[PDB]
Amino acid sequence: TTEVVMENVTAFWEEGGTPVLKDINFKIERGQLLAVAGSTGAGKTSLLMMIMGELEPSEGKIKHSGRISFCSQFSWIMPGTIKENIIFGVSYDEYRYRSVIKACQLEEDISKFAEKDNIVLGEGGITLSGGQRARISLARAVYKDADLYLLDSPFGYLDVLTEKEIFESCVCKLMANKTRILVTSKMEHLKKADKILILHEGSSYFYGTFSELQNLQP
Ligand SMILES: Cc1cn([C@H]2C[C@H](O)[C@@H](COP(=O)(O)OP(=O)(O)OP(=O)(O)O)O2)c(=O)[nH]c1=O
Ligand SMILES: [Mg+2]
Repeated sequence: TTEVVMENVTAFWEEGGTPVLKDINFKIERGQLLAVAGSTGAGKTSLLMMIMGELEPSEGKIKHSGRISFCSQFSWIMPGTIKENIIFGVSYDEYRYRSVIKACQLEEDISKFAEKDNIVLGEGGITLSGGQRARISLARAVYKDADLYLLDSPFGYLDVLTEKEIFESCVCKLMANKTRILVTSKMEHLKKADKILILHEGSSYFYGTFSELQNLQP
């Protein structure tokens, strides 16, 4: 019933360096949303890396099981069509694909190309905007079938309202039944999350709910 657990986790990127994560604690039940916030260098991406097994803890316990889909904070494209970039070697299903591109507002973009979903990216032709590349990268991660979705600041280059709309249509509605960790700073995302973890220089600045944090004000 619990999907991801960290208990008293401390970790280092360099032996004898300073810890990148210090005494971190959280729990996510199946289907819940954890928001992970904090300033640059706080350890948010490192926390995701530990879940993906690229960073081993020096102290503490970690629990998680199953396939992971990871959306990097650095959007990327490979040579191929926009459809191929989103499916990215996963089996194709029209309904699933269309649901994702609609939730990511990409249907609007794609409808304007004569080649539609067969427009070729990453081969010197179309030069995508930063917001387009971010929404394609998010769609790629969301299309993949996984037990756990790790979305590392996926709303790069998007204006406030577009970010809000895609957070609601993709992360909250399309992915409503999925276990999600979303690295984000935005107030509405923290308010909608089941739990919030705010990191500061590796430490747990706050862990709880948005309501609990409100109760602390005053
Ligand atoms: C991800 C990563 C971080 N680090 C170091 C860099 C930092 O000193 C520290 C924490 O880095 P990050 O985990 O990358 O911090 P962040 O993701 O919260 O920052 P941002 O909002 O800008 O994305 O770990 C490594 O040494 N190797 C790595 O692969
Ligand atoms: Mg990061």
